[PDB]
Amino acid sequence: GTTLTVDLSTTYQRIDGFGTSEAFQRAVQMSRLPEEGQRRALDVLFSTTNGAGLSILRNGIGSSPDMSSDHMVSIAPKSPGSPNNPLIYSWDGSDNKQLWVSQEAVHTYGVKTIYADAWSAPGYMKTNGNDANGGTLCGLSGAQCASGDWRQAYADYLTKYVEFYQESNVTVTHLGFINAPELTTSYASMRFSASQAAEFIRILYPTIQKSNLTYKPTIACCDAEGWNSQAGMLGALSSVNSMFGLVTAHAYTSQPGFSMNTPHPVWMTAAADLQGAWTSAWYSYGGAGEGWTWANNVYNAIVNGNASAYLYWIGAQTGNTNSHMVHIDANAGTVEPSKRLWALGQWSRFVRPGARRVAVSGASGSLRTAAFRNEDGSVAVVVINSGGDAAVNVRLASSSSADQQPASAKAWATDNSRAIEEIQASFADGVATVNVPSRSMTTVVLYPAADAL
Ligand SMILES: *[C@@H]1O[C@H](CO)[C@@H](O[C@@H]2O[C@H](CO)[C@@H](O[C@@H]3O[C@H](CO[C@H]4O[C@H](CO[C@H]5O[C@H](CO)[C@@H](O)[C@H](O)[C@@H]5O[C@H]5O[C@H](CO)[C@@H](O)[C@H](O)[C@@H]5O)[C@@H](O)[C@H](O[C@H]5O[C@H](CO)[C@@H](O)[C@H](O)[C@@H]5O)[C@@H]4O)[C@@H](O)[C@H](O[C@H]4O[C@H](CO)[C@@H](O)[C@H](O)[C@@H]4O[C@H]4O[C@H](CO)[C@@H](O)[C@H](O)[C@@H]4O)[C@@H]3O)[C@H](O)[C@H]2NC(C)=O)[C@H](O)[C@H]1NC(C)=O
Ligand SMILES: O[C@@H]1[C@@H](O)[C@H](O[C@@H]2CO[C@@H](O[C@@H]3CO[C@@H](O[C@@H]4CO[C@@H](O[C@@H]5CO[C@@H](O)[C@H](O)[C@H]5O)[C@H](O)[C@H]4O)[C@H](O)[C@H]3O)[C@H](O)[C@H]2O)OC[C@H]1O
Ligand SMILES: O[C@@H]1[C@@H](O)[C@H](O[C@@H]2CO[C@@H](O[C@@H]3CO[C@@H](O[C@@H]4CO[C@@H](O)[C@H](O)[C@H]4O)[C@H](O)[C@H]3O)[C@H](O)[C@H]2O)OC[C@H]1O
Repeated sequence: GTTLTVDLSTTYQRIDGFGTSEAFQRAVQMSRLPEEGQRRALDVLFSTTNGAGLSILRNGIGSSPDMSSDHMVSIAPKSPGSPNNPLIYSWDGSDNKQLWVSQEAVHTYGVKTIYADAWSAPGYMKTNGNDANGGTLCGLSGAQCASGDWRQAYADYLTKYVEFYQESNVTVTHLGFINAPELTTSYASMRFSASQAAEFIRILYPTIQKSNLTYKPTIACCDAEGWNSQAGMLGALSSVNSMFGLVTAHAYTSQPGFSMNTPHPVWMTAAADLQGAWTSAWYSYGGAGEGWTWANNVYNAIVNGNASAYLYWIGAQTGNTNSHMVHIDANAGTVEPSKRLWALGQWSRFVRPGARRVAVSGASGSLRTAAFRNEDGSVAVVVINSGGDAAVNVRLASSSSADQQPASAKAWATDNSRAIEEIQASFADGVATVNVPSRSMTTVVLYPAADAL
């Protein structure tokens, strides 16, 4: 058959993981399900045995004065009048039901990475006095406000949000202070130039470092709406590379098809078929909503975009578009995962946080392949097959040390009839032999002996 040979001596980027968000009250929609539906939604998103095993949760740091519409209410919704006055914290113990999703992800399912990102400062900290319709943080260069300089106040505010999570037994590991800073919208939005982002990082970094936080989160920037627009910000950010540790961008205004010039890991923190009519299918024709298409979008972001993480926009939500991976029927209390959920899971279940991408060779024309060395020494080989059933052999390069060689192997596939379903991995003297199904994403995992006799 086709032999795929993994070269552990040729390494690329680290994989931090895969995930999604329940921002803008999508967590509230989950919380309104019956207890059984709540558990099924959480299981399909986070279960490492029977769901997508998503390893990252991205939360919104609420900017709004109330929970009107789908707004995320701020921890400090009321202005103290002046930035000289202590901020007025009005904690609701909920954070728009994201705290509950976070507590389940961490304490029930073992998630260790929690990315909190503000779309806006509270309106009283901004040039336009509103968390929506753009505007800029008061006190930045070119944004001097009558009300005063709110830059330190915003840093104190973000630090306090992380502290409220910490006191609710969730560690925020990564912290963002803008989203789509090039875009004014009718919802939470805030305009920063790349130079303004650098200016604010110089204020936020020492604020975090001097804080009483148990774990100092890594600062991220800037959740631009595409690879091209985020890459355009890196020049101005380069003066503060010592003060942040994560580059973030979405896949809307351009695709993650090149490696950004930055020393930091790069995360693709939001993508979706936002406009597309709901489909649950894995493959119909390669349309924008199909699970097959999304398995390939992840492949492209990692292999071509040099991404260390991949987050779909929303996990579970109501509504009839492909903005989300898991459909909620609010009336019926039902939860239906799309094959986009299983696409991301077919990655996330087997490519665990800290995995190192490694070279794999031997792919025929209908196969696209990638390989990952997990921290535990298990080697996950991704095979995306556009053709018919394909007989594949999976092995390490002969130069591998004998104790890196597998003692066992398993395989799982997702396709039109399978959701991360185990398939036969016949194992002979270090070689896994697998029938990769037609139009599937198959992951073959080679397991060393480790401490087992
Ligand atoms: C695809 O994406 C990849 C990223 O996902 C990308 O990889 C990046 O490649 C660049 C280019 O090669 C690498 O840049 C080098 O980095 C070396 C330092 O690396 C170590 O430190 C990094 C930063 O660590 C901070 O951040 C971490 C996470 O936030 C924390 O865990 C740390 O605690 C630390 O935080 C602290 O510091 C912060 C300030 O930085 C601060 O805010 C914070 O509060 C805190 O105080 C780590 O990320 C990095 O980790 C990697 O490697 C380790 C070890 O293997 C792995 O375990 C990790 O998993 C991870 O992969 C390291 O710990 C620099 O030393 C190096 O500079 C030297 O070489 C250049 C030329 O290339 C010289 O110009 C320069 O002068 C330096 O010279 C010195 O050393 C050389 C040795 O060759 C020597 O010859 C010379 O004489 C001199 O003494 C360079 O900058 C970058 O690290 C990669 N990032 C990552 C994440 O791996 C890749 O390029 C992309 N691919 C493509 C094709 O684009
Ligand atoms: O309920 C609310 C949620 O809906 C909400 O979600 C936000 C919805 O809007 C999202 O932003 C959209 C992202 O997609 C963009 O369309 C892109 C635009 O760029 C095009 O590419 C260009 C093509 O032409 C070239 O010359 C040019 O260089 C390219 O850039 C691309 O083809 C389109 O797909 C929309 O314009 C955005 O509106 C946003 O990310 C979501 O967060 O959140 C709030 C909640 O209340
Ligand atoms: O030998 C046993 C193995 O077979 C078993 O493998 C696991 C079996 O469960 C797998 O997780 C599945 C994933 O699919 C879920 O159901 C889907 C829900 O969405 C629908 O669209 C779709 O049609 C359904 O199939 C299911 O709830 C969940 O359990 C898991 O990935 C396999 O590893 O492990 C135990 C062995 O003893």
